[PDB]
Amino acid sequence: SWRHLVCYLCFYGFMAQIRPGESFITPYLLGPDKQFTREQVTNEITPVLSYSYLAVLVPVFLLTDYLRYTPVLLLQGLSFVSVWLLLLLGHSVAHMQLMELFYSVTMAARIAYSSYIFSLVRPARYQRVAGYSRAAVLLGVFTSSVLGQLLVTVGRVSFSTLNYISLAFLTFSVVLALFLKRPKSVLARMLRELGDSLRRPQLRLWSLWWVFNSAGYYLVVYYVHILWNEVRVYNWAADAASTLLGAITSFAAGFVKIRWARWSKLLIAGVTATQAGLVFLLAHTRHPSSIWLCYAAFVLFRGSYQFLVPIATFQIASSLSKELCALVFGVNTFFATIVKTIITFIVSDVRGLGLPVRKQFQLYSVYFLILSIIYFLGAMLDGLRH
Ligand SMILES: CN(Cc1cnc2nc(N)nc(N)c2n1)c1ccc(C(=O)N[C@@H](CCC(=O)O)C(=O)O)cc1
Repeated sequence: SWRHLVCYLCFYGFMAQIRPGESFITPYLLGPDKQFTREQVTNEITPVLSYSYLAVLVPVFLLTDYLRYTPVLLLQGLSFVSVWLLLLLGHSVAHMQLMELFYSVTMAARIAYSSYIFSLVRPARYQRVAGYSRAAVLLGVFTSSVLGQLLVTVGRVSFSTLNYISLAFLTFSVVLALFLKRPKSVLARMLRELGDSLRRPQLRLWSLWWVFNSAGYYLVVYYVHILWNEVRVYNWAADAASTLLGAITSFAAGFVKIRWARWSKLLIAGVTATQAGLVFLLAHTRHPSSIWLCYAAFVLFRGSYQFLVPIATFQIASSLSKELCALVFGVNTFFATIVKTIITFIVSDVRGLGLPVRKQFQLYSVYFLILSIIYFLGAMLDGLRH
């Protein structure tokens, strides 16, 4: 385990996210292999995934820490394999509903890897291993996107062949996850430990940052895709560049050392203000010069969030007394997706404050603005008390 414990963990994190046929699921559904109407792929496939992400997250984060994270990784891998198998068969609508349910299972179990890395190493190099793991995962996502687009656009393969390749890669990822090691009123004690951990000043700040900034980033990304498709070839290039910059920034965050608990609220406020500025710049671009300045901006935005994705996790592991690193990650992810759903309902739904995409992004930038003057006014409040 001297050389094949963190290196192997990063390698598995890289290989588990290689699904070259991931981003091409919708065209495959709408393609000639499966005769699906535009209306169904969007009204019977996306809502089920959206709801099941909320539904299946709770059991996953409740049981991942007791299961010691190897069974949850195996479940995520087998669920990815079942997703692609169901994609290959795809007999009817219910098959694809089950596929989306399993995909939501995978997205819910994504937290098990981020807890496994911390439960696998001594509580001294949490930050370095967090940076390594996030760099590996984001590099895997970037490689998956680039491989899919290279095979489809500059290569010559069908969607079925791409899905076969993705299924083979997912089988290999399951094989890799098999060899991973397993670290060596229960609910009442669980919640008591969660509350006592939340009483700490370092877990609480980064948990709030997760719940809010992660929700903001997810909203911004999920609607940046739609905004770019609204106002084609370079879209995947921008996505891959953003993911690669995210991997680089996660590596840098793993390798950065600053005196935390003092320059931590200030760092969060600065990063959130930078992200707010980037989103404001992204929204305020209607001139023809909207293929260089905005794309890159979004890239930076993604990287910015990733620059705080391995630190926050690390700052949750360094401030946890029990083996509840998975519980806090799961609760934070669940609350972040709850906040994202609430924001979507309040800004995107017609019944609520229904606004178009432009004003939607004007709201998201302002949402980050309220999220960058709260942490700004949190680094001087505690400074005053000193
Ligand atoms: C939503 N989606 C891909 C996706 C695309 N089209 C689809 N189309 C259909 N019909 N169904 C789907 N389930 C579907 N899924 C996703 C979701 C999350 C990440 C993801 O992994 N996101 C993190 C990366 C970190 C990680 O790997 O967990 C991020 O920074 O955005 C990638 C693609």
